[PDB]
Amino acid sequence: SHMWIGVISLFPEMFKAITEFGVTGRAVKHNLLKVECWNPRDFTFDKHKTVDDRPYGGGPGMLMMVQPLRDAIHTAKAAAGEGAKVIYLSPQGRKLDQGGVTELAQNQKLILVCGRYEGIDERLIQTEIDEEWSIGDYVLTGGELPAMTLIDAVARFIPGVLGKQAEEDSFADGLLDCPHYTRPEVLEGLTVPPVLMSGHHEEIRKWRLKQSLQRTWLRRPELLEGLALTDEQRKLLKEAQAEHNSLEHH
Amino acid sequence: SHMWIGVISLFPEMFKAITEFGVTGRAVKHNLLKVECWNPRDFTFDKHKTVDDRPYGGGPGMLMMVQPLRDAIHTAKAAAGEGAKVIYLSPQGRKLDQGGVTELAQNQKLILVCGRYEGIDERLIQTEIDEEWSIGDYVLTGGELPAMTLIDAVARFIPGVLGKQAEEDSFADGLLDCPHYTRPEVLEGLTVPPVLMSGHHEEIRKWRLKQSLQRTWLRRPELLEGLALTDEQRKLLKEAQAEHNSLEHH
Ligand SMILES: Nc1ncnc2c1ncn2[C@@H]1O[C@H](CSCC[C@H](N)C(=O)O)[C@@H](O)[C@H]1O
Ligand SMILES: Nc1ncnc2c1ncn2[C@@H]1O[C@H](CSCC[C@H](N)C(=O)O)[C@@H](O)[C@H]1O
Repeated sequence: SHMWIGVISLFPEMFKAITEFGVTGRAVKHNLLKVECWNPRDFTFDKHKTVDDRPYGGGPGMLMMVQPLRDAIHTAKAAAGEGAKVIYLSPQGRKLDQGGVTELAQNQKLILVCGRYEGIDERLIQTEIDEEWSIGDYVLTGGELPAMTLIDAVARFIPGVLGKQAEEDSFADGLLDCPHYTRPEVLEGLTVPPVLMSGHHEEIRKWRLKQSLQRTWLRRPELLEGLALTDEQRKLLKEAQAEHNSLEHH
Repeated sequence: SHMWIGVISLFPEMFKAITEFGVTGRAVKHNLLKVECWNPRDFTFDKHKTVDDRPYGGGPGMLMMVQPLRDAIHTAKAAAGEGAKVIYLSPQGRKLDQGGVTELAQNQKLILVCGRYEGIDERLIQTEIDEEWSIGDYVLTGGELPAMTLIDAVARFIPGVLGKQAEEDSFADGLLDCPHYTRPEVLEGLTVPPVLMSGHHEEIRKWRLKQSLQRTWLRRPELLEGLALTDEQRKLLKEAQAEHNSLEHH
């Protein structure tokens, strides 16, 4: 085992999406990744298990009820033992990116608090949360999907998780990935770049790095401006741009 | 019914995460949102239902097998009838944001192609995809979570989906949301801003807009620079900054 993740959520079963399918399901099944959930609903005392409450100053929407949510978080922290980083999923937190992913991957223990409705009391955040994280500048119905997004992302780093089907993928080296092809040789009248059929290992390597650089330049120029390229990368980028400026475009 | 979403995925059951829980589950259960899936595996012809293949030029990783994936996509398009926008979930696509969400919400029909492994043949993308979308600058194990992220986001716009527990949330007006409080009056020694207890509707309104502006200014200044504030917003932003510059900080 390498990573334990505690989760606070009103919809615990949603997490089977990552715990029972694909490489993440595999990682969980083989104890490389542990995911335990605590539902605030189970900590309610009223006959109707109320997990929401009215915000002071009213307004539209409801907030998660404090007591049930706080008790679930404390219970989760009790099981986590010491060293767990408590994270609140929020569109107002640090926007996630590969760098943030690798940073989060360093933790051995995590606790992810998933909100619902309008969110949670701001005092809870100040007193129970270590960091706030967002998966992007958009709003979802709850923290569950974002929490799973975070888990899936950091799971790719746990040793033994990925197989023969990672270090070449987008943002890995700060660059987008190159295009890839497979059978058939001709698809809808389109062929595979001859070099990928030539079997020239070194040439194929350069073609891929060149494409990785060109695509980053064309789609995410700001990324290039941020990276410090090696001599070879600066040479392949020059060639990729030169090749592009040599052809007609749409 | 208002939106039909066709999905191509090797793990169809993952989608129960959104189709059977919360407001999205509710929206599906009540036919406001329709989600149909097609698994490429069901289109395989070999004894072992192979859905992956070796990339030309080799390298690490596998690609989704073309024929099974292409047949699933065509079948999905056949059911979609005409007018469906075909989307490929990819970390190299247009980065998602609220604006993009509202744009995507205009479509009545969507088809979301979820990749696995290293991805899919670049020719398939050129011949079957209308647009590529990313949920953020990080890499996940598959397109399923990103696809669900997209669905959940656009579902918030379908009429009848959200209830009394949306227009006040972050990015709605381009600004982050304000803090919110609920019972108890005192939490861990922390009290609720008196104004939220005063019951002064107009004052509470300004407090919320001011906080929304201050938080955006402090956390996402670039967003402010992009927005065109109204007179009242420019006045409340001035006050929020002035109030902040009047206190000690950590
Ligand atoms: N972009 C995203 N990243 C992480 N969590 C998100 C998210 N979008 C929504 N959430 C989660 O889903 C919940 C319901 S959305 C309510 C959001 C809140 N009023 C705001 O504007 O800050 C939030 O409490 C949060 O836990
Ligand atoms: N940020 C994200 N947004 C949308 N889809 C993503 C994603 N991260 C991963 N994927 C999805 O999961 C799949 C496995 S990840 C393989 C990614 C590919 N080599 C690249 O670098 O472009 C991708 O095919 C895609 O469908």
